[PDB]
Amino acid sequence: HMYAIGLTGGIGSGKTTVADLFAARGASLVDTDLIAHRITAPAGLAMPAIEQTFGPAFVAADGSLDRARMRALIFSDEDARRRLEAITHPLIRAETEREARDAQGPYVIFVVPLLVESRNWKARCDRVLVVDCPVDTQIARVMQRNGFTREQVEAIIARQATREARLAAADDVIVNDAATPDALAVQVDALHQRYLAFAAAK
Amino acid sequence: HHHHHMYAIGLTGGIGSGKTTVADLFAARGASLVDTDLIAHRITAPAGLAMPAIEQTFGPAFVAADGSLDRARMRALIFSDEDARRRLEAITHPLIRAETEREARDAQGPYVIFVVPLLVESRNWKARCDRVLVVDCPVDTQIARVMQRNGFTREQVEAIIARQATREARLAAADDVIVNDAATPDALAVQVDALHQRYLAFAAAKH
Ligand SMILES: Nc1ncnc2c1ncn2[C@@H]1O[C@H](COP(=O)(O)OP(=O)(O)O)[C@@H](O)[C@H]1O
Ligand SMILES: Nc1ncnc2c1ncn2[C@@H]1O[C@H](COP(=O)(O)OP(=O)(O)O)[C@@H](O)[C@H]1O
Repeated sequence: HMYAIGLTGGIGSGKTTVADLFAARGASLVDTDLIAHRITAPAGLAMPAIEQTFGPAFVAADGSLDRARMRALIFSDEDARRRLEAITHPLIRAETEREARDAQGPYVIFVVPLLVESRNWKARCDRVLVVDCPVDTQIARVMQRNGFTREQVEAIIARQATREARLAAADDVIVNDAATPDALAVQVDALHQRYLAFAAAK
Repeated sequence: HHHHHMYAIGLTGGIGSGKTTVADLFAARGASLVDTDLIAHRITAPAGLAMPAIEQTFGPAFVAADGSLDRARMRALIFSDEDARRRLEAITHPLIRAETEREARDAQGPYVIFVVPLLVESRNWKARCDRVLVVDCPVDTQIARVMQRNGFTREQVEAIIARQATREARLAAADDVIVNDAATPDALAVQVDALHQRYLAFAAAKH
């Protein structure tokens, strides 16, 4: 068993920021969001199924997913959300095992936005690391980064687990609410070490 | 590595109905076959993509000495414990779904046939296919064939048949049907020739 850490956290909480720090220290990163984008890019592994299931309406002229039109439809119709996720999730799952098999570091970190929401991911990981922060900080950061409105972010936040549920399912926690990310490194240093020890013991 | 608007046929049918037999005929005519059972075997063979998860979730008890799945011990346990069924299938099904897409992407033929035993029993497969082809036959013929070709008793086959969709349900979900109930498979080719042609047209009209 390659030692596996699930890194999760709500939208805008800091998963990417924390993940990078662990990568700089030699952890092997498998970002399920990068995979989700590539499998729906031009020539992506998920596109045949998506065209078939949704129609050429949702395939843009470059072959990729029309992320806009879809962005709307799965918000509008949560029968459609489940229909898309039923295509993408198994593929993401699969690409994850495949990247994990090839990973060269002493342990792996799977960056998984909807980790605790899913039964399968908790079982797949040796530990869960939650990057936590207040909901209003999530909102401000995601408005700033992606240009959305409150309502748009609030809508994603509502489709995700509460802070309390996330914190309850954690083995490890990094509260990322400082004005600045410079102090995160101290926390990541210590977790890295503990992770090396965990892995070595298994 | 590519091909826009790949045409896909789901080939299904109950145990012993003739999926393999019909599939082979289509392959001989240049259809690209993706057998989801071969994939299920491969991902649980030695070095298979599913084995880490299976050892982790179930223990080395169910990993045979060559690294593969102890298909026997498991065969029992998922029948014995339908909490275990769901736990194994949750590992294997997504990986099967994924390998299917990957084999379909690389397929060289004018259309692809997915051989999927439990096709209509699943919402996702119907939507994934342009058409469903059911290979149909009477239950007693399924039973005789599976007794002959795997050695089982009536009871054993009847037990699998009970876990699968009824004929009526399968026929209701079909676009195409081949009734495979003759003493012999020689006459199937005539039906496959015609379907092959109709499939070339369907695929062409999608391009
Ligand atoms: N501690 C922090 N102080 C200020 N900005 C931060 C901090 N942590 C993250 N950010 C920024 O806010 C956003 C948080 O997003 P990110 O790290 O991508 O989180 P996630 O990947 O969970 O959505 C990014 O634009 C990032 O640069
Ligand atoms: N029309 C037929 N006449 C005689 N034997 C048949 C006929 N169709 C299939 N068989 C045999 O009966 C069994 C049916 O199996 P197969 O085509 O593998 O169905 P499936 O793949 O659905 O089990 C096989 O042993 C096959 O050789």
